[PDB]
Amino acid sequence: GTVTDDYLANNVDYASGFKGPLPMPPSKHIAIVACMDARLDVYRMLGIKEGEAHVIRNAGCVVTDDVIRSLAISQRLLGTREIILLHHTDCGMLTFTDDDFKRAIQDETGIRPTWSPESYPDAVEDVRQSLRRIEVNPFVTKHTSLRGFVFDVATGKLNEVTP
Amino acid sequence: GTVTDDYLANNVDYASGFKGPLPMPPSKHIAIVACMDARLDVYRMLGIKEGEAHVIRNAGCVVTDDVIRSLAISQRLLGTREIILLHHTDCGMLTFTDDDFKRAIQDETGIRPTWSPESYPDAVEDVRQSLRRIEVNPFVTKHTSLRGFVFDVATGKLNEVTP
Ligand SMILES: [Cl-]
Ligand SMILES: [Zn+2]
Repeated sequence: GTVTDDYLANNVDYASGFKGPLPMPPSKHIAIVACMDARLDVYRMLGIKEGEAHVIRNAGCVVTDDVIRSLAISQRLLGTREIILLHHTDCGMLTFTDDDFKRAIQDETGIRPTWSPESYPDAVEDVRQSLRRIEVNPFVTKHTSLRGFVFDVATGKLNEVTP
Repeated sequence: GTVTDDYLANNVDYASGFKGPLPMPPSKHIAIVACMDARLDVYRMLGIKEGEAHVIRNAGCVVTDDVIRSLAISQRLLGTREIILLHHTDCGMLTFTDDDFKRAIQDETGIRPTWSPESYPDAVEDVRQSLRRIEVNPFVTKHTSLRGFVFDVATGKLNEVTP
């Protein structure tokens, strides 16, 4: 069997004790943007319960156009008004560079991706940068709170970053 | 205070129980592509433990270039070889079409987004189209298992989708 079979079996247990359905709009009107990193259980990290929060995740917790899209939909159609950005210490994007990453891919495949791999060398700096990307975007404006943090993978603590 | 404030207070208790750091690569070598939807606790849904899985989430669980980027990074740099794709019953991605959404935005802001909103009419059929995007993408080739599921917000059950 595979891990997917394993996780599917776990879903049976989850299903048996499931309470639902809940309304679609986030009850706590908040959106989290975070990293796909395996060590971030975003829900337990923030004490989130089902139905409270949108959670968006990608490699590097990068504010791409997909995140902008997802946030726009979140705010305009589902009434979220707060945004938490999560980066973290020891994160994957610190270990590599775009130019090297695309070069390796072109070696194997013969082509370079059209998209940017969006690596960055410093978590704290990039939270600031990430905050600036949301601030300057004309479609994500319905928030009354926008704050960014670095999750410490060694201690579990969230440390705020000043824009 | 704000919801963000309450969530930070939750993190204090989280960090109290925290055990780390864990190694960066996912210990189960699997990536989950899921939805930001507030009713999906992806970790609990699949019995996921910290350090085991990459979890990617956006609006509508769409395989955008950002998801391909994140999968490519996940596979090439951090060794994942299984992919689980999730959609969900009762999509808010049904309630709107792209063109309508974009028009509303342009009416409000004067500006039309460059990005596709990526709405779809049917979750099940779009799981099939999602699976197809990954399979024919040249940058996400390393997986040995690629499977898609619709998550029922009323029962908590995953229903696999076949191509
Ligand atoms: Cl999550
Ligand atoms: Zn990371």
